[PDB]
Amino acid sequence: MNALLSNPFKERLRKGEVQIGLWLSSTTAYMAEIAATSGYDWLLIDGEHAPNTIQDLYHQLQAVAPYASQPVIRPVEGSKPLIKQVLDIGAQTLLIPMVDTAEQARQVVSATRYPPYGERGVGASVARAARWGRIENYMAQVNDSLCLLVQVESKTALDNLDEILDVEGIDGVFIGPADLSASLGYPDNAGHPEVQRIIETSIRRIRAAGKAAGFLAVAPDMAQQCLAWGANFVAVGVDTMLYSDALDQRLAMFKS
Amino acid sequence: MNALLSNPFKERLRKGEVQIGLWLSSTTAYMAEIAATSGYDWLLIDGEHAPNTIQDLYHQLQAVAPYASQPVIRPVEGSKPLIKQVLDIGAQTLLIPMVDTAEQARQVVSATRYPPYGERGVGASVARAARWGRIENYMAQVNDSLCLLVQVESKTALDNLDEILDVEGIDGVFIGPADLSASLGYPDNAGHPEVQRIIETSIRRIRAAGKAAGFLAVAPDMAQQCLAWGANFVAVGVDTMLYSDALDQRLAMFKS
Amino acid sequence: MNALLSNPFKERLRKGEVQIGLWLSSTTAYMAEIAATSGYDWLLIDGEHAPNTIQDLYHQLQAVAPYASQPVIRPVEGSKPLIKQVLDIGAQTLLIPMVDTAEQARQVVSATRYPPYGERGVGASVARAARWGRIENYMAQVNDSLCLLVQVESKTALDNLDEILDVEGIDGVFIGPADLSASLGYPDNAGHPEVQRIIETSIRRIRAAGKAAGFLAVAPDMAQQCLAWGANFVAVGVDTMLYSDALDQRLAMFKS
Amino acid sequence: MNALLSNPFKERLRKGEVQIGLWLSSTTAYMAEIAATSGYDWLLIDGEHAPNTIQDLYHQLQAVAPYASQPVIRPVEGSKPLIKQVLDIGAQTLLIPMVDTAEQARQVVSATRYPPYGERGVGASVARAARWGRIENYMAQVNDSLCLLVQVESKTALDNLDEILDVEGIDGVFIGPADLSASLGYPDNAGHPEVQRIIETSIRRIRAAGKAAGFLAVAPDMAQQCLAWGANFVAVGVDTMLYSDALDQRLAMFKS
Amino acid sequence: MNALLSNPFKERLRKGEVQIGLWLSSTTAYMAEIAATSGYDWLLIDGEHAPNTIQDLYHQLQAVAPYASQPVIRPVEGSKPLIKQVLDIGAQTLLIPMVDTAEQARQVVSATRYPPYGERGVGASVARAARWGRIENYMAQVNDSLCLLVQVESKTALDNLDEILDVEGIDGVFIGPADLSASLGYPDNAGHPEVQRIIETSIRRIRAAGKAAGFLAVAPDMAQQCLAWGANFVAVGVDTMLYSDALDQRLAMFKS
Amino acid sequence: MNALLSNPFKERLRKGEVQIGLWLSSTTAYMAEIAATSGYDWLLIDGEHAPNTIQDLYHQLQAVAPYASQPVIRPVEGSKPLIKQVLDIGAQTLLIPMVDTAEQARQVVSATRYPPYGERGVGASVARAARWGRIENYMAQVNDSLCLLVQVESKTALDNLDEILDVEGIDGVFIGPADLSASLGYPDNAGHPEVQRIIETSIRRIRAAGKAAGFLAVAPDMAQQCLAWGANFVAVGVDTMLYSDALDQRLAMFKS
Ligand SMILES: [Mg+2]
Ligand SMILES: [Mg+2]
Ligand SMILES: [Mg+2]
Ligand SMILES: [Mg+2]
Ligand SMILES: [Mg+2]
Ligand SMILES: [Mg+2]
Repeated sequence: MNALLSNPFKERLRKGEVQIGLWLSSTTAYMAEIAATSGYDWLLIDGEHAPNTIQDLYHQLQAVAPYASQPVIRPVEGSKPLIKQVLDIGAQTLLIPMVDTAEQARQVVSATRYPPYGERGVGASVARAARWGRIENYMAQVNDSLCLLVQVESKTALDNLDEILDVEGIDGVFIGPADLSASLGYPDNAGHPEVQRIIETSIRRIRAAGKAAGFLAVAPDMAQQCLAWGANFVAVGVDTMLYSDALDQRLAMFKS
Repeated sequence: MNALLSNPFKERLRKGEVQIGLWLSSTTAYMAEIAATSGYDWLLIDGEHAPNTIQDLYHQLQAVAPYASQPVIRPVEGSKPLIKQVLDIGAQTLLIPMVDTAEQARQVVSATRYPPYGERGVGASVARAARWGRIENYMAQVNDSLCLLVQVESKTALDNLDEILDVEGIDGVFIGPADLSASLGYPDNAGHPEVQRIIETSIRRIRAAGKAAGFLAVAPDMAQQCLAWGANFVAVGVDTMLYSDALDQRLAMFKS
Repeated sequence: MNALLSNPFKERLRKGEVQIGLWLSSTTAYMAEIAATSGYDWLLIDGEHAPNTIQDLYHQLQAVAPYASQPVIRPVEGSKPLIKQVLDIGAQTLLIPMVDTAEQARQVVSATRYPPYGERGVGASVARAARWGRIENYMAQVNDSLCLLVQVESKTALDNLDEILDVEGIDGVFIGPADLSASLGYPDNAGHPEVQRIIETSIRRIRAAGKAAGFLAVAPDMAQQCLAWGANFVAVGVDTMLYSDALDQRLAMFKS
Repeated sequence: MNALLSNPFKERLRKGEVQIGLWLSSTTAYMAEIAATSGYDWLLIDGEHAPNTIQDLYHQLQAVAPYASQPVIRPVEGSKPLIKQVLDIGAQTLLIPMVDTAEQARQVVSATRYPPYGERGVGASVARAARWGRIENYMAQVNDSLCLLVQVESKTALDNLDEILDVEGIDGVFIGPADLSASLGYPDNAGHPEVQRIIETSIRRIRAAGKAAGFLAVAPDMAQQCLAWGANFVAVGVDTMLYSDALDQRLAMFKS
Repeated sequence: MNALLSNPFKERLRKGEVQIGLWLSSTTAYMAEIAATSGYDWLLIDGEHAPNTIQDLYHQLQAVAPYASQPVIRPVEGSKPLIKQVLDIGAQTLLIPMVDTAEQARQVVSATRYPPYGERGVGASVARAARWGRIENYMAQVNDSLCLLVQVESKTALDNLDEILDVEGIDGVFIGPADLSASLGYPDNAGHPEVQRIIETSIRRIRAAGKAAGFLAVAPDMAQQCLAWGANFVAVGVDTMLYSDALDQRLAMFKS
Repeated sequence: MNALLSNPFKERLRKGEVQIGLWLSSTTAYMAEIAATSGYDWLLIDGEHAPNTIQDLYHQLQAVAPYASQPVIRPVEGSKPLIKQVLDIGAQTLLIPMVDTAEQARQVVSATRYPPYGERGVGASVARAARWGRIENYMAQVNDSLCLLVQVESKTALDNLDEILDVEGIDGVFIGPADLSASLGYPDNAGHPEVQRIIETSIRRIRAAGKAAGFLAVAPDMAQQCLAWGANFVAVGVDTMLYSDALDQRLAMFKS
């Protein structure tokens, strides 16, 4: 097998390319493989808001591996040890929740990088990340193939957006509209013109800074709008929601 | 908790009532609970064509238990020991594949009944089926609450349909259109007029014999047609197919 | 299904009713279901002193769901991300260990509330807590249906007991005799007059603040005593201890 | 490690010693370890009436391995492949259900022995049975350390008892009184006034033919009786029953 | 994704290429993936002599899927329902143990084929075999991409070897030295001149019929010999044996 | 069962005996048992750089329990709650990563001791640590049987080595050469020509302060050297590395 790491999601992001994603929220490797057969550009394995253990995450990576869709892992939080776990299992693209400050953003980057630059503990070289040694010179190759995406989803984070965007090692900034809406004084209502204005300017600011801009839009109209605004890693649904809706729609054909 | 067993699916079947179902093919308790929130009348936990162990089946029963949707279990085959396993875990409604003869149908019934009448081994009385003893006089109550559905899905089985329909202990006969189509000399094409004619007469014969008639129709048009013909336990989709289709439909909105 | 949240444990607690409970310590969904058939008022699913993963917790919730006994979840610690995980899986009643200050208690409340009331990140809409959107207006209903119980189980905690009892959003204070005893310099001797004294006074003070008073007593004598002292959410047993004792007692009939 | 096979259960059986046992019915490795700390002489890991997979059986063997209590495995049925599976995982004592004829008993014996004497499939050096080759000359050692117990628990099996007792390789004959009573036309109450005699005579006949005699008696009164009669491998409880009873008993102190 | 079935193992086999393989005996997806990074031509996932459930088999397939090594699945026995399960999860190459007669061999082929060609029940359309409908015209493509290997590993099997080699649908015949040796009256002594002789003649006869000839040799000397004799699907190791030996060899450097 | 705690690893450490170890990196109970049959002195169950959940850790302890090899658990980090979890499951020897200061070392020691001396949460009588109460006076016995090893593997930790060595309750100090080399500015090649001296001096300093000295050396040449220097708990391989190498070596015989 190949001795070079590659991260196709990162490669595409660097080329400015638009990547269409789906949230995977069931924790199950069975459904992750099924979802991978759809051909989304990326799949967000949600270790934050679905009850995934580190083993569930591992199994979902193994499930999607031979398919074209690229996995992105969101851990429970961007702490040193939880980041350590997901990087060692060979998650090359991370989405980190609740990044509110440039200092938090620098600490997240430090957690992903080995000494000199960061604080990542050594051990991937004999784990899935270096494919048990088949990846030669893993410590030398790794930074170029790691892709780091941070969520800006509070009023504090928007206030700090420029500082965060200037942090070395951050590849993209993701806006989660429902948390942001809540924090801005409009809980349960991202549809308010103030919120929409903030979302649009924030996306444009992220792209203007040369970084990738991300979004989750479960309403296709909102997804089209964020794409128009320049978001270029956009998740367009949550698998469990698509599932439940499909189930309801089929059943409705037979019930009065 | 209650000392009486009840099988609402059987109660409704006895009353002639139409019951709308969905196949569950992921093996996962996580998705089974999600599907149960839809409100289908029944959910077919497929131990035949999805890789369910006896524990997967157990977990899916525990998942759906507090919801209104009634579970129906299909084992890998209707052998004595596999039937034994699923009855002891408290699956009160079974769908048995590949029942081709009245003798096979009698043997299936014998597998579900304790001595005098049948060959079921004792032990449920301390298992999930009798809720570890909370169900009093389980051996006396049980037959009235067990619901047995058999699949007629070959040319041999159709030839034997009258004999099968006269077998004591059989509550319903299910027609699987794709196996039947194959066996009738039309593989991959249930849409042939010969096959449709056989399906319609078979449904009408089953109802004319006072038994419930079942069908799986993944095309809603076919489901409506089988309902019109008198099928009264009709599965109208496979959850994994509904899932994949929903995923494809969402993605298509963003890809040219 | 039902679109409304309810919390029977919390309604009873608010009425000042005595609720008799049991610790579940095996991690197993299989034993959780068996225990639920006893009809204890509540079952404490122990994620602190038994090796439960978030998945084990989930499966135990699924197991007890159809039965009348109400689940309570104790996480390994009361941190923001661990509280997030248990809320999202739909645990409506939490027992939080080692709450030592009014500040820690406020932080715990904040971890359970969405903006503006706290720090809880959204995502329960696409998870078990909101039954995948079947619970309508979850964000609006949720605070009413969440029951928070905090453990006062150190010397520091006792010093701050009045300050803790004044924290809005705390429904009950639970005295942990094993940790408290040790904290006081009487490890493994909770029966000491000095400890029994402090337990009694602590219980009366909790109730005097209009909050529920909780306790675990593995000795029935002690359980009746703490009930006489005013404790109204009282766990009276640990299931693994009851198992071991029952097995020993049966064996001893044939070894003597 | 130790290169010798030993079977303390079989050695004590051969000495005619009385061995006191407990059914393990939860399928869980967690409860199997807890139960092993009681020091029963044997623990019956029930793969017939509890929903154990071969993996669950493996994990319960691993759990109990360091304790004094000797494991006995009952598979779902005594087929060649299912006996092959449980022998390969290092189950050295088997309890086989539904052995109704001498021809069946011979076929079970052959399934436990390698060719050319029997039909056990050869591959134990790549499994736990030979501790991955740490047991030297496993194929030489294995017959002497394997203990075969069959269940005679039907009318037909009773009619065939003498003949079954003449089959070489059977170490013990187990009578299940609830199965036999059902088979004799007494569904539940277990051993009725009518079949006590039929049971006693059998126990005495079994011991008379130089074989061990087995029984499960969940009533201590009945267990004393069967021992008085000559039964020397007697299971005296079912762990899930002992659990439920103990939970009920502790709770009744507070609903009193 | 790709809508076409292919079987690289089968294409190579048809070309008469030598394919070097490894037994996987741990049941673990974790070790299966590690093994796949070695680049053996094939990996034998052993459901006969290791305690694999259908789920363990599934997870091992998912693990090795992205790597070049091609999986082969051996079920616990070659029965119709066990073959059904492994085909449906998408195992394209099967190794069937203990095929003793031309009749058994025909039955195995029939178990792998849909009507009119055999008895296989439909349902792979909604399973991993057809990648949930992403493989278009599965029913039409499938026979071409299925590779059947049968074990000739008893005296009965040898007597019927020519009849077995004449069965249409068999791609390869595998000689099992452990079972064959025992069947011949030389258990645990496959090295006996009489056995080595019969292995050699058997290999030449297999190849003479235009079928592939298979073998497992845990001794490299024997492996080279069987290759020299004409065997072209040759497993050369059992992964758990290689693990144990490697661990012993490292330890021995510090114990001597 | 035996009511006394013992820690053979700690007893031998105290005697200054040399103990030879192996890293267990696969997370699987199946491989842990196989590895235990080699008779290494100790086996490091790696919960920091392999994706172990607390349940995986539990199952590997259960697997190795009856063998002579002594288990050592490394948790993801040495936080209070994670040390609480692993102590409660009966891990009596801990290896704690990233111990950089004396204050950290004191905080780790306190996390291992009950109040009022430390801050370990009290609940071991409802867990495996006290074998569910079969270990009498566990709280009395526990300090003497717990063995605490800390990792000093960074520039800061090195600067602080004397002070760390002065902390009471630390039984051994482990040096990880790849982490330290990275921290000192040598990413990979592990221990470079430049840091051998820094390593040797540390090993001698550790033993000089009356503590045990630890090392992982995957190169046998380096392992002999560190032993020559005074290291007395030395891991000499990583099981997944030994596996991969052995697989490669066997395969190379046929790609030759
Ligand atoms: Mg968010
Ligand atoms: Mg069918
Ligand atoms: Mg406590
Ligand atoms: Mg029986
Ligand atoms: Mg063989
Ligand atoms: Mg390190």
